[PDB]
Amino acid sequence: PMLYIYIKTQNALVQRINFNLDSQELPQNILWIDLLHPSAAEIAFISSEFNLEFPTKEEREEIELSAKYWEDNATITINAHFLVRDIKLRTEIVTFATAKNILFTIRYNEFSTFEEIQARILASPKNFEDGFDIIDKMFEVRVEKDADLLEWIDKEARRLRTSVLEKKDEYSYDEMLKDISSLQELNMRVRDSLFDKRRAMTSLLKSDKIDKDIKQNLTIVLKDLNSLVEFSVSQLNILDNIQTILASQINIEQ
Repeated sequence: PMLYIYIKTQNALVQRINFNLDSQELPQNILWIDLLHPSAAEIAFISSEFNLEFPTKEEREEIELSAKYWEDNATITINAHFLVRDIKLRTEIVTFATAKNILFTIRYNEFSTFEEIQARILASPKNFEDGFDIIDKMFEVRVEKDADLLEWIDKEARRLRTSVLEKKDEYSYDEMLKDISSLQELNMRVRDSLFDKRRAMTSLLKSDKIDKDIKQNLTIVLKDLNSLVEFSVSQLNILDNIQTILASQINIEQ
């Protein structure tokens, strides 16, 4: 159970505070509060200090579990999608919320993509005025890491493409089909992760809690996201076709 508080320093920089709920005193100029493995103490903390509760049934509004974005007059909540090792990956969800101009992240595991987000925010030359500015940069970094994974798939697919089409430097046919199947799965997961971020960013653009400058950045990220979805679809077709070509080769050789 760890609680990290990111503040805007007197330097006009960002500083991270590993905060002890039990004994220590709240800092001022809070930008972002990160809860890792929250216990009831940490959940009580954000509710008591920031009026952040997460009921799935309530009187004031219909809470839809078939959505991943919720906004009321005071707060925004996003159940954000990440990929972690299960190369085999699985879905990992991090809860994002905004309250009193502060960004909240509630997470249940530590993972490499989130560590990159932390490092990026802490090192960025950008001047962060509040938590909404943080979430803006976080979407940018998340799309980059998806791009990196698509690029890694591309390297493997090019190797397989050459090997299969030119019948050059082939290994165990079953192994090559297993690898292709692994790459297909990865490609599918990233695209679906990209679609999640598209829906989240599009909803955020519709919020009057988000200033124009952030919406401008989200629009730029949305353009890049669309490029990556296009790239992922092309890549998927290539893998499916290589599978078929390999399957044909296997069959002819029997």
